[PDB]
Amino acid sequence: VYEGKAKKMIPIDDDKLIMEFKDDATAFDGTKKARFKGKGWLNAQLSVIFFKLLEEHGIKTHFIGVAGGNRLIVEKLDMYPLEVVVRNVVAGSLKKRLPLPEGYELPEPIVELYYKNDELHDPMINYYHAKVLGISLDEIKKIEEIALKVNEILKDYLAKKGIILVDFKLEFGKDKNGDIVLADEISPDTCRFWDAKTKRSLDKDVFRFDKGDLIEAYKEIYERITGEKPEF
Amino acid sequence: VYEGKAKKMIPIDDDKLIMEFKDDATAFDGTKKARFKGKGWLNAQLSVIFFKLLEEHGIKTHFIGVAGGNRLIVEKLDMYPLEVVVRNVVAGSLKKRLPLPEGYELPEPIVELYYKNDELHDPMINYYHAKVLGISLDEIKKIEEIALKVNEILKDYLAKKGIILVDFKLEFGKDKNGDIVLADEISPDTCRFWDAKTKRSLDKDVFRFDKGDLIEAYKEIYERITGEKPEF
Ligand SMILES: Nc1ncnc2c1ncn2[C@@H]1O[C@H](COP(=O)(O)OP(=O)(O)O)[C@@H](O)[C@H]1O
Ligand SMILES: Nc1ncnc2c1ncn2[C@@H]1O[C@H](COP(=O)(O)OP(=O)(O)O)[C@@H](O)[C@H]1O
Ligand SMILES: [Mg+2]
Ligand SMILES: [Mg+2]
Repeated sequence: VYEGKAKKMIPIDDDKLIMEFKDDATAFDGTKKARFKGKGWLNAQLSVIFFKLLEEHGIKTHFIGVAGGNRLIVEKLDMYPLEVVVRNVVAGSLKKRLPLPEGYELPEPIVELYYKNDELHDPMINYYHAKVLGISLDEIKKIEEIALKVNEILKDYLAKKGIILVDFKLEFGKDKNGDIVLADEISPDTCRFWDAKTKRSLDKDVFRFDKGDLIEAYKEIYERITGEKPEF
Repeated sequence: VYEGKAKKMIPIDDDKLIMEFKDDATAFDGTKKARFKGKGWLNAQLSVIFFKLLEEHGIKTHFIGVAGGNRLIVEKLDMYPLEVVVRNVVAGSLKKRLPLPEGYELPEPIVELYYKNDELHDPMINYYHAKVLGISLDEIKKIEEIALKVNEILKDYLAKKGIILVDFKLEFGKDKNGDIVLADEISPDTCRFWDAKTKRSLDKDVFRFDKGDLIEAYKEIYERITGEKPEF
């Protein structure tokens, strides 16, 4: 059993594991910490909806099934040590890299690669760093191609629900066939979602910058997407 | 007349300018400052030697000629807002991006792109940031191809002189034909040079980290390269 900041990973056999979503939330390299009753449930359910949508569009994900509420069954993968960030609208750390205001609409998507490494606080890397880390150029290109395809599908789907997909973080791993498979989660923890009309955050930024009620914000996302009220 | 931290750029006509190398040295985003009599002369002379070597190998540079001691005549270019860093051996900021020790020999060269921007303290960017900045993918690829070719020529030439080319920073601009031209300088200010036998720094790191006599170090480079003693 691996216990992370947001989730628990419980081995089943050699082929699969249980991904359990906790109520814990962290920010700022994990220096800001809180708990939000029902957060795990919402993130689990939204991950499921997103993975299923993406699977219908021919994206290979680790999603296998549900294991009752806060737990997903997922394929075990040899993980790439990357966080792959896709950005449509300027926000967060991008403001420190390009002299563009928050809300600036990008002419095309930006993909950023981050090296998952706590010693180094997850630095941004490029393709040459990735190669030194054992990730070939073809693997990187395949990964960015998938991320960009995921972007189009999620942003289209969300725009039709009055939600702007500002940016989001993905993780990937390799399966036993050597195929690149989308992993981890897709939730208001790992994406920026803005209301189309008011431009307000319906995501982890509410917690990051004390913008109000996180659970309310995560509920509103769930309701706008499912059309139903959360049961917890 | 543009006065920078290390050099002066003096317009001649519309086609060319004077690049004058000053004795000033800065480090740590320009927060550490000193002057070293003769530094401008050494950097000017070594730039000339490097530009001429590179021109012989068919690298297009801005070098036109000499204008007496500390001044080079150079082609005026529409500069890319980039610093292009090529790395052969782990040193400097690379230690904070990859968990590798100083002196680690890289399996192949790393190219890093930095956005020249004082507001943002020159952040690292990738190809997607560059595109948003108006630099096309083909331009970036051409730039990295040149940097990597420059790397091979300088490292070979220096190894035959008992000097390890650890890493170095280049800058580029476009000429009136739309060609990508190597610009700025190539000196112990803009490269890491290590003695092959002892691994000691013969470059700006001497000043950066108070490792001894900078002018001596820059002189030793000049002598190992030219085979003559500096005249100043
Ligand atoms: N299909 C998968 N196979 C193996 N590991 C995975 C898979 N999906 C996600 N992971 C990893 O499981 C962990 C999930 O826990 P989490 O709390 O989100 O991360 P962290 O512990 O880094 O904060 C992460 O290390 C993530 O990279
Ligand atoms: N051929 C060229 N044409 C136009 N500008 C150049 C050329 N070569 C170098 N430059 C620019 O001239 C300036 C040289 O001064 P320097 O002191 O080294 O830079 P800075 O002022 O940024 O510290 C830099 O801004 C550099 O980008
Ligand atoms: Mg995580
Ligand atoms: Mg400069």
